[PDB]
Amino acid sequence: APSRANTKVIVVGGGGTIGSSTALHLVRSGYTPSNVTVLDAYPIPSCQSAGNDLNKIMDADADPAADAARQMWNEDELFKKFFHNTGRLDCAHGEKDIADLKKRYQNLVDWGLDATVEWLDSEDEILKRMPQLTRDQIKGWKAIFSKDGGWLAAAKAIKAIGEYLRDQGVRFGFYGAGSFKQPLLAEGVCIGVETVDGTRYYADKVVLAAGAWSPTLVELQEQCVSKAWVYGHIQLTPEEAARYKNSPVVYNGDVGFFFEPNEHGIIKVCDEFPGFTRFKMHQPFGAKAPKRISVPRSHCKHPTDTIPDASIVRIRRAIATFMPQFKNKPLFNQAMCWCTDTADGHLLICEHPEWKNFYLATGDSGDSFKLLPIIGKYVVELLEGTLADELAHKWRWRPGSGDALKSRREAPAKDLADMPGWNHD
Ligand SMILES: *Cc1cc2c(cc1C)nc1c(=O)[nH]c(=O)nc-1n2C[C@H](O)[C@H](O)[C@H](O)COP(=O)(O)OP(=O)(O)OC[C@H]1O[C@@H](n2cnc3c(N)ncnc32)[C@H](O)[C@@H]1O
Repeated sequence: APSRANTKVIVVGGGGTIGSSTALHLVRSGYTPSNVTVLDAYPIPSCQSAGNDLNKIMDADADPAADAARQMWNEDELFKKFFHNTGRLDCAHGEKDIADLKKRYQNLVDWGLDATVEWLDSEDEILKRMPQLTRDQIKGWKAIFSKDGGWLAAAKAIKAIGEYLRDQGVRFGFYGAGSFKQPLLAEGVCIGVETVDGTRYYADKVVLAAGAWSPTLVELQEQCVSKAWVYGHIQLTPEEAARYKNSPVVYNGDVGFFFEPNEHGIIKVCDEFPGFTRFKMHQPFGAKAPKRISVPRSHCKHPTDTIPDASIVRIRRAIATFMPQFKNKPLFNQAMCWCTDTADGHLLICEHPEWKNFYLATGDSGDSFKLLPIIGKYVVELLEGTLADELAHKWRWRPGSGDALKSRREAPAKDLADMPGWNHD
């Protein structure tokens, strides 16, 4: 077995979140960069990566991995400039949701010494934090304001990792040269990969970090089920955008959520719902015949696609609620953004059970962008046999462990076949 410095690694989906983090940690840990090969369907930051976004939410999760990531977002010189510590305002209306919000302000006294949070008990209190909100729209609302957290400039952070890797001498292959087709196997050991154009790459270890594409590329036995979420954007004038500078992330689980305008004056608005599948017949490597599997419908591959009409209605309601003064702005650059759910919502980070030296690093479950800085550390630990037992178990190979179509969400995802308005072919 080669020394670390002579060990060759291929990261499939290295243009995305987990895959770029993995490449970075291989470099940071003392792998020789020219021994590391990033393969992606699209150049880093991949156009179709779920991390290719103006913004994501950084919450205040107590989990050890999330806390390790939060520290890096605050202190790591590669990542720090992309974390915007604006705070988050979580709003609720009606006795059911206000009951759950109250409960939750008590999970935080209990679980993680509060004082990093405020209860807001009236319209007046919320308006003091977020004065751009409309009083009559928030009649009867309560909120929790969390001081830590905020948002992450997601595309820029992956792009910064790519620039770092390029400058270190990491090898890249994109498009036909980067699109995984199959592993190369010799006597049950993975010795590299082949891409759709027939290019072969040989390495000691292969990481499959293909996000929502992972269950399309190899047979995962429904451990992961791929689903899309949706957003649109509105353009503010400089004067309008100035009013929202450093605004918290604003969220109401019955409505949706929105972010501070970017440096171009654009606000992204998002729905809140259990995701959409797009089932069709497909044959991953290792499947003996085609199967009905949820296969991403990639906005990058089909840039005339939008989102479902149902999704537009929901986003419009979010704008009518949160920003009634902007109800006439067109919602543009509507897109679907793919992730893959496990049954329990934990990652799938494990060696393949039959293909030695092939490792899965997926199962993102819609909440892993905030792990970008840290997650490749764990992947490297997996490759090196040093991953903590609890995590090796939590992230294990586990077909038959529950229905990922519902996962731990409120309902089984609906399918795009049944949701008109996104396909303009
Ligand atoms: C879609 C979404 C996700 C999301 C979010 C809102 C939306 C609409 N809000 C979040 C938030 O507020 N906070 C948070 O922490 N996360 C949030 N997310 C989730 C997050 O985006 C995802 O969990 C995470 O980014 C997933 O990362 P992963 O690395 O698993 O997936 P990826 O970034 O999409 O990268 C996969 C890459 O694989 C490449 N690919 C695909 N096919 C191939 C082949 N054949 N060969 C090689 N590479 C391939 C893709 O191109 C992509 O780069």
